[PDB]
Amino acid sequence: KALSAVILAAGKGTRMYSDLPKVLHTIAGKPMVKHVIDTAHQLGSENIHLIYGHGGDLMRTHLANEQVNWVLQTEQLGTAHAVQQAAPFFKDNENIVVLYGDAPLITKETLEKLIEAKPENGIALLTVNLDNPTGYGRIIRENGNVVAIVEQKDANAEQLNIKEVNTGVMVSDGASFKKWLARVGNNNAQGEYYLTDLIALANQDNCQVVAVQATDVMEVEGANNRLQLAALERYFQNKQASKLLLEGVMIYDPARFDLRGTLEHGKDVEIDVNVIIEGNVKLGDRVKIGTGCVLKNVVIGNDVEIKPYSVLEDSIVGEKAAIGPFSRLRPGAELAAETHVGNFVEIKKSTVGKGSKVNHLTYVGDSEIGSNCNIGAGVITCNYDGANKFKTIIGDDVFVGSDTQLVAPVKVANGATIGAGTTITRDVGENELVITRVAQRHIQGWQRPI
Amino acid sequence: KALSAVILAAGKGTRMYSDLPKVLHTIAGKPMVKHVIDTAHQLGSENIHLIYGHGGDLMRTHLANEQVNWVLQTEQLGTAHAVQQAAPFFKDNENIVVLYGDAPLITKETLEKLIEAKPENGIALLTVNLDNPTGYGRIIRENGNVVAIVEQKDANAEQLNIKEVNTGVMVSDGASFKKWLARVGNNNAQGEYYLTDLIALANQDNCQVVAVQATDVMEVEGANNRLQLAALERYFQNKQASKLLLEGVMIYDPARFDLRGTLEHGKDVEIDVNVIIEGNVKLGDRVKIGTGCVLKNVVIGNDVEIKPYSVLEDSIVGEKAAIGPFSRLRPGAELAAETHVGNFVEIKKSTVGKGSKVNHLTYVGDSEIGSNCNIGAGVITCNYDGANKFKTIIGDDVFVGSDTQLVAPVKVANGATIGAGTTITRDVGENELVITRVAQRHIQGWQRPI
Amino acid sequence: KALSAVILAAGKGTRMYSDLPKVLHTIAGKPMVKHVIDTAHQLGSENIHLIYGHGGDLMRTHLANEQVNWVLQTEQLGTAHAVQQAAPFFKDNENIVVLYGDAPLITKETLEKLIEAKPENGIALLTVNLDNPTGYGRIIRENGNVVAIVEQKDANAEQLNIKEVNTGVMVSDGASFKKWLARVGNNNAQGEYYLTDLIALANQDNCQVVAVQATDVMEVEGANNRLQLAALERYFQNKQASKLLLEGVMIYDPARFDLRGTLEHGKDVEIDVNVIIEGNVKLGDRVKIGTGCVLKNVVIGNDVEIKPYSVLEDSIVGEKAAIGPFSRLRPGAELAAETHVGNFVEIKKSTVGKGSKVNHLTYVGDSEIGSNCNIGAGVITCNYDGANKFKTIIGDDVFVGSDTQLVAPVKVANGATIGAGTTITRDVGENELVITRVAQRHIQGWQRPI
Ligand SMILES: O=c1ccn([C@@H]2O[C@H](COP(=O)(O)OP(=O)(O)O)[C@@H](O)[C@H]2O)c(=O)[nH]1
Ligand SMILES: O=c1ccn([C@@H]2O[C@H](COP(=O)(O)OP(=O)(O)O)[C@@H](O)[C@H]2O)c(=O)[nH]1
Ligand SMILES: O=c1ccn([C@@H]2O[C@H](COP(=O)(O)OP(=O)(O)O)[C@@H](O)[C@H]2O)c(=O)[nH]1
Repeated sequence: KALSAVILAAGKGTRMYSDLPKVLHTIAGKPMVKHVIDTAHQLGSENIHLIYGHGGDLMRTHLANEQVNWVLQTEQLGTAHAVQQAAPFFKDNENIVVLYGDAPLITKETLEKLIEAKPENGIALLTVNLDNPTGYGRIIRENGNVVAIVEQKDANAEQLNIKEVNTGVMVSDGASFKKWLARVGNNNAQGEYYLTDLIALANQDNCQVVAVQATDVMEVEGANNRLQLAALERYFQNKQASKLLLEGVMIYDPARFDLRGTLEHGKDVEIDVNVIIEGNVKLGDRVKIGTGCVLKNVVIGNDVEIKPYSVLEDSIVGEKAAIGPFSRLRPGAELAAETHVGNFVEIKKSTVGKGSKVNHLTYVGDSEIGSNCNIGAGVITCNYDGANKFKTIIGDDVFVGSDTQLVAPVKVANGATIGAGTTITRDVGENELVITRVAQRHIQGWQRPI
Repeated sequence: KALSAVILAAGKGTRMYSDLPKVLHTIAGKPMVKHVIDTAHQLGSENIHLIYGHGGDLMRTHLANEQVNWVLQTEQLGTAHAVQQAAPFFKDNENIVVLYGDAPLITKETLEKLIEAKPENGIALLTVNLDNPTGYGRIIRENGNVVAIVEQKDANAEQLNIKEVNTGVMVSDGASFKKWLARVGNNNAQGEYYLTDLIALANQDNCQVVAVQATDVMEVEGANNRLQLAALERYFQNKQASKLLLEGVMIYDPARFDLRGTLEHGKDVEIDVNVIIEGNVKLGDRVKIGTGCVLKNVVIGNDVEIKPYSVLEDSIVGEKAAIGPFSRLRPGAELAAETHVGNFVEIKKSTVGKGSKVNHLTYVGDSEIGSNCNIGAGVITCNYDGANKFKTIIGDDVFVGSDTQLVAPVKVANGATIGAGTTITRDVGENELVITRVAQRHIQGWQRPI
Repeated sequence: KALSAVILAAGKGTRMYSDLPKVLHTIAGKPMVKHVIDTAHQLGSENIHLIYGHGGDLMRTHLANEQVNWVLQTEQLGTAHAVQQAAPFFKDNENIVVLYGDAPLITKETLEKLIEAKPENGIALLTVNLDNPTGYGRIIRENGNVVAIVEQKDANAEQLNIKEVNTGVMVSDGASFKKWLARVGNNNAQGEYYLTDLIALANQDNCQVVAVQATDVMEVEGANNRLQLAALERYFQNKQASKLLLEGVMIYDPARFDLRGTLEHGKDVEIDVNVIIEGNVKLGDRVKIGTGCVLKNVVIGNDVEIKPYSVLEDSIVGEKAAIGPFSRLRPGAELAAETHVGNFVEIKKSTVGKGSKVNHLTYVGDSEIGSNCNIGAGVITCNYDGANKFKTIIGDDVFVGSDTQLVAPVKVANGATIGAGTTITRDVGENELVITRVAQRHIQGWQRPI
């Protein structure tokens, strides 16, 4: 049958000591709640009801494009109250899964098992075994079913030794949820309406609740502060690196690797220590990435080596190119096949054609550079002091001597040669040689201050 | 009552294989013994008696400014002999705490508990529970008190199973110390005067010794070699990162973060992987620090982003500034609000005014730069071949074209404009435009070597 | 007696998802099989028989210089079949040790113990204790000897609780190997000839097999995929760092240190976090290496500091030199004593004499620079657009002003002085001063676009 999710995300997250609400803090570059939304979506959820409250405006700006129903909870009166806000929208004969915006590691696989174990008119409850279950509600199994969740303070001596514990995530049909939610009270020490009580209420109705154990404890772990969040971060990154290693990516140290988005890869890819991969990154076969590199939203072709401490963003690099070390590719950098970019070089919004080299101490911006060019050390494309930023066009087989200033807008045609120390403001024609006539003063017998 | 400390710090530290004495090796940028001195001071110690010996001159030069009594021990005849060197200076009615210069992680909190548990005319002894207590003296409790410390070789079968062990740190009043120290002998396999024997001597006098367990084993851990020291280092750094995360600093990976000094922070600060913080550093609200950055003795204002692989020392950065990546701020760099410093830029002992930008391949040194200036790529402030290093003064709203050499001493007044490839040796007046007249030779039909 | 080894290295390594065969994947920069070959050699092996098959051509190109007998196995019919390929070459009265090319961490020390425990006409079998020995063959000891290796599916209830397990590495004399190998069959579920069966066959012959336990479990660990290989990598690096720390090298974080070759060191060497050491590296006394540095095939003299994010390859640095941060030394960089190389500087195949400084934004290539020179910011050695790359020679006590282009081939004699913004194409004589005569246009009353 159909499925919809409810995600609880209204918390202030006081112990984060932040102006952001609790669930907006990121894991692997994405808000915690966004992980849960994505998981709900790939689970097959028709509707996703987002219970929000604190930091309302920030939730809306940061998650403006998410396909969710925005259910604003004016008061935090408990998890049952929270879910009941969305209940008017539950279809009677759809399954409903309840998830927490601050527990982002929960997997689609675990949740499929939960949904599959839900008996008709009943509940599937996700549990977890802890080594020290102190403070948490114990699962009481009478036969194969859950008959009670006994809280720490109520449990007897032998019930305290039970390791199986309630996570609060559960699945039931929409009609059941509407019926049971209306029956939960707040007669307890905290004065709150607990979703937990649905288990007692189901048992009162002679309905079954089946437990499904989570495989990984970390899956159901929430974050109430930044220390806990950093532990979730490390577990997530290590799991991402492990999956890539098992797919054939050589990661020299998985504890020193960060993926903050998606990585598509060929075979025999090598990624050295302390690399960060952000946004959508695609690497072809036998790409090698040296230590300290940062790649954000790039496509890298087969057989390219990126040497240490290169930073690349929104760029494309063709096959057999060599980049780094200490290279910077800014947005719109498009490097063709067999190009060379070297140390202390910055390339911004420019195309560089096949075989061309830019190997030292150079800024190229808003330029088209053709094939088999040689851009010398210390070359700079610049503009006049004016308004907008104009383009430099360099054809094929051009030599640009070191320390040349190319003053946009300007064109240098095929086969041109420019001498070192030149200032180019006028168009250079095909096979034109431009050299600077320097005037120098030579003084003989000049003794330096020892 | 009053308190003074004794710190044992005379050891050669042979297994460090160093020209330094044992306690001078650093943890988090500070000598091990300096940690212990600081802890003693914040505990409220009136006097700190530093027992030193090996590497005497180095101890004095490296710790010249420490408020301690320098007690030179000519021979290392045991811990009791060491403490007795300082005993002539103990006030009869002050408490005395004994600490070890090579066990730097001991906390003020643990030591306050120790002092508080000391019975009158007695001793409080700090103990620790080990899982494998082999080699260490076992604590024998008769009722609530310690009646013996039984060494490995003397213990019977059941005493070997005792996990509680002697750390050697203790507190007693000064008169007791003077009396008992004079009674310790050296009749043992090692021929040494052990401070350990004070426990037996106290029990002989019908005086109480109360045990206080250390909460963390690592607290009382010493370092006899650099492997052990590296473990202390990692435990200290992880504990520092944990405290910051709990205060609301987002540290992406606490295992890849190093603090070597003090950090003051606002809210919503983000610190990426592999950052090093040294000396005294202050970060305002929502400062973001990219991967690989090194910050030593800097003040960073609200809302600044420091992009990857930036190194900053002895510098100030105003609010909403953007630094990096690959930027270098050397001592005396003062950047106003809303400034921009970019890749492969070095700024040394210079002020840069509000809104000004220095975005590529530039050295600025000994300069004052005003507000809303545009310093082009490849700009260099330099000096004549002479003696001292003179100043470059640039006013407000100045444009300095790329690859311009500013030759100090020189002034460029408000609103001036300098063209690319210029050499500035003479003062530039207000609203003055300076452009270089290049002479170029153009040769048509120059065929390049294919 | 004499010894020879057999190394099994024919596997395809399917779960690596690589075009390389299994044993060519690297640990610490060296193929797994190369580790095992080296260990065999230092064990004293006269012959090393390398059983190879898959990726045959790649094995030959990558290991062309290894002193091994190349034994090509056309079909993988089991470990006994593999070893029997080399058996015609076993000397009757030499010991033979069998090792696996995909288990590279096995030590010479463990293997010496194995060889020493081998009884005459018998076998020494290397075993290991696992906490979960499921799937592995259990060692059955009758008295002091091994009488059977019982596989998972054959073991009874109490045999399943045995933790001691078969590793497959063993030692026997050559005649025994020839005799027993010819008797192993393939009547089992997998239809393979197992080397394991030698233990049964020895017991049939009334020959002794003695077990030798491995001290470290990781020693005998193989890698079937890149996740397992990364774990071997981390264990190896941590063990290398631990050995160096125990020798007196201060490594701030051994979990953030990589050695990929050999390191020779003096005393009081300090290596900060995230350093990579490759090839053969030699560091003198009190060398300090800042964070992020990469050193490949370099010799560093006493008392040099290398500041953060410096990359050095195939270079020599004399004593008291200061390098970095952000410095690049390319192959053939030879820096004398007391030199200074600064940020965003690249030095390639050049000698730089004592006291000379190159501190910013500079490329020096194919040059000889004398002693006490001052190479200014923005200096570049370049060539004409021609064929090969010519040399720049700079004598002693030369001042080269900032942004000077040195156009090879060219010589600058002792004591010369070159002004900023100069283009040098002609030889400069001793004590010659060369300054550029600029022509500038000054326009007063030029108002900038606000
Ligand atoms: O009325 C509520 C109660 C809770 N929550 C959120 O649901 C999650 C778990 O609720 P619980 O009371 O079981 O744990 P706590 O919030 O006390 O840590 C937290 O992120 C809460 O902020 C909510 O959105 N509305
Ligand atoms: O006469 C002494 C004996 C010891 N110590 C120092 O006190 C610490 C602990 O002394 P112990 O004999 O219990 O351990 P060991 O020095 O044998 O490791 C070490 O740093 C010693 O160098 C000292 O300064 N003077
Ligand atoms: O006929 C063979 C059988 C195995 N091996 C290699 O020897 C090692 C261990 O052999 P085993 O069958 O015990 O483990 P598996 O290869 O099944 O992981 C592996 O690297 C194999 O590729 C080999 O070279 N020839």
